Amino acid sequence: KPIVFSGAQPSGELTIGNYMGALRQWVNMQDDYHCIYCIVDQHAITVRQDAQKLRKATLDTLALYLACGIDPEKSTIFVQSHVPEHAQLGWALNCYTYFGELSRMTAENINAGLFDYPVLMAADILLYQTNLVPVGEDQKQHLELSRDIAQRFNALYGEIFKVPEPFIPKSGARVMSLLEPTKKMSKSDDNRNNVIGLLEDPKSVVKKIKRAVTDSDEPPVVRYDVQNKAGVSNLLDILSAVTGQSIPELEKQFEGKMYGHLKGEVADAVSGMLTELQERYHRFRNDEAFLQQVMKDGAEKASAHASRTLKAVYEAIGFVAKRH
Amino acid sequence: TKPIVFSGAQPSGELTIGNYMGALRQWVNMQDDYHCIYCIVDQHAITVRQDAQKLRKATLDTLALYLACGIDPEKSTIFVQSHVPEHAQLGWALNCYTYFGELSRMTQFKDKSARYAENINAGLFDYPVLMAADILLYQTNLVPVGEDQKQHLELSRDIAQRFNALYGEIFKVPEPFIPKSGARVMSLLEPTKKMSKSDDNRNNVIGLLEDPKSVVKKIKRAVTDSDEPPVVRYDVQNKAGVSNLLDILSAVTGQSIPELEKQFEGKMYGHLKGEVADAVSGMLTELQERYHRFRNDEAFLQQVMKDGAEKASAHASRTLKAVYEAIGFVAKR
Ligand SMILES: Nc1ncnc2c1ncn2[C@@H]1O[C@H](COP(=O)(O)OC(=O)[C@@H](N)Cc2c[nH]c3ccccc23)[C@@H](O)[C@H]1O
Repeated sequence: KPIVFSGAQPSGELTIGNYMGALRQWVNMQDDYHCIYCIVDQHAITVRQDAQKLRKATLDTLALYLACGIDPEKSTIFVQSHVPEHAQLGWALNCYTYFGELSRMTAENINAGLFDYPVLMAADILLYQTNLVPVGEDQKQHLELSRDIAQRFNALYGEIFKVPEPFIPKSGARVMSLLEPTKKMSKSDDNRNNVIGLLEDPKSVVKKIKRAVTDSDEPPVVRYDVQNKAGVSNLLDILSAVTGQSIPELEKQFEGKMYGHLKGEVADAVSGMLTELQERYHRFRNDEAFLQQVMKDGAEKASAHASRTLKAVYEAIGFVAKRH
Repeated sequence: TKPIVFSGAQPSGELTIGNYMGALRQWVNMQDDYHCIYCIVDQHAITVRQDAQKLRKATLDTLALYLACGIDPEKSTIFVQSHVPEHAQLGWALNCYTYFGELSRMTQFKDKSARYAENINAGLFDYPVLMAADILLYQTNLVPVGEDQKQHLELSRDIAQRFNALYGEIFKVPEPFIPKSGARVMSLLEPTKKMSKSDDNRNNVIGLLEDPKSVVKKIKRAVTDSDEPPVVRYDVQNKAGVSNLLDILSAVTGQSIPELEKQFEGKMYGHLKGEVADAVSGMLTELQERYHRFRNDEAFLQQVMKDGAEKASAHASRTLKAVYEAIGFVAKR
């Protein structure tokens, strides 16, 4: 059974694009793979931020992943800082990473964490003998560095690490920005009218969907055409992703209908989906004991695996073994 | 409670009389006066590529050498860096409060990079941050080092101050403890270059575990100057070799430079080198005698490492817990 590693930032406010895209895909593959979800608080601190908001955001992210359907009895979910082995391997791998490799990632006032985090990312993955890593385009370089580091270390010391591969197949749910339908909906957009977050209430959803750009076709026609009708196509894709109705089925359903009707149904569909998600979220988020047990159990599972890899790394390097 | 002393040395190369005079001598002398913690920094050692068997052996060599010098495991905490995860943990966190420019300007990074062009690695660059973590974990007040580590120590102070300014009284701001003599012992055939523990030319070096007979021969061949008549006088600019020999002699015997200058009046470099050789040969003979008793007693070295890591972990975990609470991490259950 292959091992899958995903880093979850405790700062991102997840959108319907994040959910209906990758997360929903992965919630349904927890028996197919040994999935690991690491809430990366040690990566978060490369950007200076309020301490109390970071603690809150870590717990927010945990509860939301649980709400979306990550099962802590099937998958391993934990907070990065709870497993010392990440920092330990991070340091070790620094010594097998060229300074040039970090500088060549795509000046004097930048903090060393922002410079060095790709090595920590490599450590995060390689600790768990990870086979597969779902990456977006923005972190393809980082995965390649982790593969380069793994092969370099293995060439010196034997087959200590698995060489991880990208998880290639995409979710098959297309969710674009509401005011810029050529651009994908992304959690890190400054214009939050482009996105629908998972904790938005029905009034917020109605508002943002009514502002979503369409086209000046006369008569208005609800037909799928990414080139000529980007906005209307996005609303159709969003609706299809929520309900499971095909694009041709929806095109037939909205025959002789204006964009107001489409928008009305999209908002209703999206909010119907978010209601069950939000119910589970607030239930988990307000249960301190549950979250504490999930984190404790997750860190214990992670540590047991991570320690085995780190011991092999340390033995290969030649460090004197700790005396327990 | 007593103020805290922390210092470390790398289990790589072979420790010299420079390492001893600049650091280890002070370490031994501070043990009653302060609460002392001494570390074999194996995680720093691997910033220069090590053979795995050499690294393991050198770690244990270094531990036995600390004990041979007079570091007493009943008085001081003695441990191996990699045995305490908190070093790497705090090492990562302090990267986020250290600037790229502070690290790129470091003399050691530049010198080591020029030397090891084929392995200019991120560990070598990030070296000072892990060092700051090493110090700051133990609420350290004093850090006994040689002159060459002054720049690194200064950064650790800046990091402590910067972090404290944001979060409260989390770290002590450490102070350097650099000796008046022997802070920067120089190479015997190149006295404008500091004595290296990994020199390609062994004739530059007085190794702590080297045959005393070999060391005496090296002292006799140490370069001096062309002064006519020869005069034993301290002048680093014009008499680097003679000055370095006086510095070594002063550090061994405890005698001042004015005292030695007076003592060598009417004498030349034969007397100087004879006295340097006698003093150093005697020190190393004694040192090496103790060393083998410790080095071949694996049960004792194993127990010192166990007890030391236990003591260190108690201090380090406390500091790391406060750091993690301050920056906003969810506390581990
Ligand atoms: N020619 C010389 N003359 C006088 N002193 C010298 C000479 N060469 C070296 N030293 C001093 O020896 C100590 C150990 O040096 P290392 O290279 O092992 O090791 C080093 O240079 C440290 N980075 C190890 C370290 C890691 N973390 C720490 C925290 C606190 C103090 C020290 C450390 C040092 O005090 C060094 O200044």
